[PDB]
Amino acid sequence: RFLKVKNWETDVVLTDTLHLKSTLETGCTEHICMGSIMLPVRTKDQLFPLAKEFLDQYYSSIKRFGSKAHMDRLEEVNKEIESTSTYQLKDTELIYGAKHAWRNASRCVGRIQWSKLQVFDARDCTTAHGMFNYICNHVKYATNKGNLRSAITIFPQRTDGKHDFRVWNSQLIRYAGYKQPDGSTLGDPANVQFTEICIQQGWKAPRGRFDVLPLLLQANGNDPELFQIPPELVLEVPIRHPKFDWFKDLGLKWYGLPAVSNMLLEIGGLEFSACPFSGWYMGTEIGVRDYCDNSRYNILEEVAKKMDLDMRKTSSLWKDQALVEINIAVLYSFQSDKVTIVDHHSATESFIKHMENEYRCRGGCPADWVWIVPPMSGSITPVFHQEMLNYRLTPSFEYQPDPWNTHVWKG
Amino acid sequence: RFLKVKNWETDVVLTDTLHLKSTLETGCTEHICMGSIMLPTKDQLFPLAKEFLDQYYSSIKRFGSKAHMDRLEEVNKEIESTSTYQLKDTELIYGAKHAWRNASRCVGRIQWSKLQVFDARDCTTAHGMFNYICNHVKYATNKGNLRSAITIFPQRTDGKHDFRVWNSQLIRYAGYKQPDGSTLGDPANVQFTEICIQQGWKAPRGRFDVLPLLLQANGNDPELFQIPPELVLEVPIRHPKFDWFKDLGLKWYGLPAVSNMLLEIGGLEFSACPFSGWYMGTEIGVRDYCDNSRYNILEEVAKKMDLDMRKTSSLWKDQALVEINIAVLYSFQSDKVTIVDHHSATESFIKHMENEYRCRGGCPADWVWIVPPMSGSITPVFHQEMLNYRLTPSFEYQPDPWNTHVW
Ligand code: HEM
Ligand code: HEM
Ligand SMILES: CN(C)Cc1cccc(NCc2ccc3ccc(N)nc3c2)c1
Ligand SMILES: CN(C)Cc1cccc(NCc2ccc3ccc(N)nc3c2)c1
Ligand SMILES: C[C@H](O)[C@H](O)[C@H]1CNc2nc(N)[nH]c(=O)c2N1
Ligand SMILES: C[C@H](O)[C@H](O)[C@H]1CNc2nc(N)[nH]c(=O)c2N1
Ligand SMILES: [Zn+2]
Repeated sequence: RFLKVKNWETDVVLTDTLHLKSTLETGCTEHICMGSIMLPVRTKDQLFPLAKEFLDQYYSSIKRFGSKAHMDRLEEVNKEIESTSTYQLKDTELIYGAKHAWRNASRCVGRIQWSKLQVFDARDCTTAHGMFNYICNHVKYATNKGNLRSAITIFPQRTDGKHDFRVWNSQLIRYAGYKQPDGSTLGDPANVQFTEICIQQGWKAPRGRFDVLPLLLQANGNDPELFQIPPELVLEVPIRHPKFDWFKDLGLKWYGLPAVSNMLLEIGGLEFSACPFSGWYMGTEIGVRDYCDNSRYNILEEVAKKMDLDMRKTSSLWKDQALVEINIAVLYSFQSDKVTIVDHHSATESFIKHMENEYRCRGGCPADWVWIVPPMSGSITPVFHQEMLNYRLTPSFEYQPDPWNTHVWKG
Repeated sequence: RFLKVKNWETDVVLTDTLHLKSTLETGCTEHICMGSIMLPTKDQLFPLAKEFLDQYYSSIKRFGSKAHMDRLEEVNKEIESTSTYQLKDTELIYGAKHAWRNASRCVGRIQWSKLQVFDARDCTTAHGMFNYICNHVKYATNKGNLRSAITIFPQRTDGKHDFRVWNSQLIRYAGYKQPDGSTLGDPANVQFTEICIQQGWKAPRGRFDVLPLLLQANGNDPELFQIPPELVLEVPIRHPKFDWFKDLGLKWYGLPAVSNMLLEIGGLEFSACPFSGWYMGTEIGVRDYCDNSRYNILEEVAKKMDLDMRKTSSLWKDQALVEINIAVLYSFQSDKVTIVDHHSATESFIKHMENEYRCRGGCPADWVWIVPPMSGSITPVFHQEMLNYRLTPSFEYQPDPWNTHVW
């Protein structure tokens, strides 16, 4: 079978055969589309076909499908599964798996870079302190004095589901949020629940607007432990605007390294519940979402005031106007400090090229339009006009519930 | 089977049961989502009629009534006999309003019940169609105080006697390909601006030439008619800050009047049912003015603002895009022509959603279309989960007549 996508701006038509390799479910049906829904202990039974599917893909990619090496590896895995109930990935397979999970992330606009991921194998790790050490090295390596490098650190896979490694932070580096008795919020409103947990766990909060949160690290199903990332490892950028001199006086800054740490990496049926990864920011992530979401720092107002815009009628588009200047400031500050960042025009343009390349070399590129289109200026980017097919391929990054909701406390 | 949708800005969760009524297909499957794809006999007829009359008679609290049963009987009789049937005026109006109510891509549906329905089912000729269309335009325009309306021409019979409005909208600007290589006027209508000429139109080969109407009655050859200029409300576009803005020479029409869709009620097909409401500002300023395959003036505007157009990261396109949209809204508001900004419309839509979930058990919605083409995430709809499904009565897309016309 074939499915075709059309770019309504260029009339370029592409043919998807890759979606046929998709097994997992979308959430949609013939009668309903769940395309804008944010989110729509495994037995030996269902594990070998998953391992086999993976090993087939792996051996095809290295042009050794049906080889004796391919076949021996299948046999090896089979025996280990029926003997030990799970199996270990070779280093090669781990690296391949991690890159492909990223290549397969249909909501990621940054995928042109997928083949350049530095994989850090942390499967020999056994304690939270050990986790802290690995994560520190990840941060130093990824940061690279502002010349950011994509990386992922992979902690031991799940076994019985009772010995999970988890990073409790949603991102390695994030600012604290504090609910005040008067109802207002100090710092990042997105991080209030997590900040509270940390504080309870014994964290001494400075209680400022930009306190970098401690790491809360869980090894082998044990109670999580608190660690402070050395501040010299946390690259930060003071936000200023190139024409507006008052902008620096808003007192804003942001961290340089986006490092998502709460996702689950699935490879050949194995589950890596702790797999923090990092790339670099698209400016809108900070400038639109982090600063201007009503449920975040929400500084549109104060910015708009200082711009002396007509804030009386929404049809003045003061909100839109302040949004742009804020995003200008984010990009300006980062470039000025030589910290890797990409604007949404550059990123989307790159993604279209990646996407076309993927259709040709791979037979498709799964892509989630709802997430791929930038949160501002949508139609003036080329992805807006691009039809996309969304489907699930493995290896993959999956959501998992927050650990504080599932964890059995030891004390 | 009972679905919930969460708003992530407010944590408001709504429960959808309305989707269980859904009858048509979405394009998606369990293995693939097609959410961003733009377009993915006697026997057939009676259940379709029945389903409609059921929901109609329920809507007036007369489900399970003599009238209901009798109407069902009567329609059933008429089908067995005539191989089709005719809607009562009441059912026609209800059907039209509900097609709009069910338009999952329409952000403006809070106004769905206030639609003025014009029954043009007695029409027999293009001249007649022209008359009905002029009346629609004048009524809807209302000297700038726009009123929503739909005009419904005779239903399909056997696909041979089709009533069609060949324009995509009643009022659109011409587009001609130059030898220069570029395009004068509107690039989207170049093919149509051609067909008008090819069927006899005299283009003023200007830029903002209001296109003539191309009207097709009873399956016959389509005819050209010029809408009286005094019926075409236009708005000159100026900026409330940049006085150089006027010299760009931009204007736009006040009346968005979509004329190429198919209206389906109770199994019956209305191939000609032009309808109109009023613009959201971004339709003109973001899409019409700044789309690359359209008027594409971003560059020119940025120049006049002397923005650093050297690197993308200066966000010059973004800055210009805003100013343009500020001007659009400004011009329309100044000239007292109805228009809505994307903030007001999306906020209205969230409230309409809440109303629909309350009084109806849900509201089919296409996030890809509902989220405005600029400043998406600072509008409430961006953070709103939506469920997309097809309900009937509905507006459907249909093939362009020229690819089909048995001349
Ligand atoms: C290197 C530069 C990168 C850029 C510019 C980038 C950009 C983005 C953006 C803007 C999003 C949307 C998230 C949001 O707006 O909330 C996203 C999602 C995502 N990215 Fe990338 N990314 C990069 C690297 C990576 C890497 C290295 C990985 C993994 C190894 C990755 C995996 C993912 C995944 C799994 C999602 C989906 C997350 C979700 O479903 O919530 N990305 N990316
Ligand atoms: C009264 C004020 C109205 C507003 C502000 C409004 C707004 C919109 C917008 C912005 C779109 C997206 C289209 C695009 O971006 O190109 C849309 C789609 C749509 N609207 Fe509304 N609209 C209004 C009235 C109406 C009326 C009166 C009808 C029918 C009686 C209608 C039926 C539809 C349909 C069927 C679509 C989807 C068409 C498609 O799938 O391409 N709208 N509307
Ligand atoms: C919710 N968790 C998946 C963690 C989390 C917290 C806050 C924001 C996001 N965004 C998803 C996401 C995932 C990977 C990314 C990689 C690079 C980048 N610049 N942004 C990225 C964004 C993700
Ligand atoms: C090509 N067909 C889908 C019809 C067509 C032609 C031109 C534009 C559009 N946009 C869809 C559409 C439909 C109804 C609308 C009603 C009011 C409004 N402001 N925009 C509206 C926009 C639709
Ligand atoms: C490819 C994509 O489906 C296409 O550009 C859609 C996206 N969203 C849209 N949204 C609206 N309101 N109008 C449109 O024409 C489109 N076009
Ligand atoms: C309801 C909706 O699915 C939700 O707000 C999504 C929309 N698209 C998004 N797109 C990106 N890149 N990031 C997001 O957080 C979201 N949120
Ligand atoms: Zn879908």
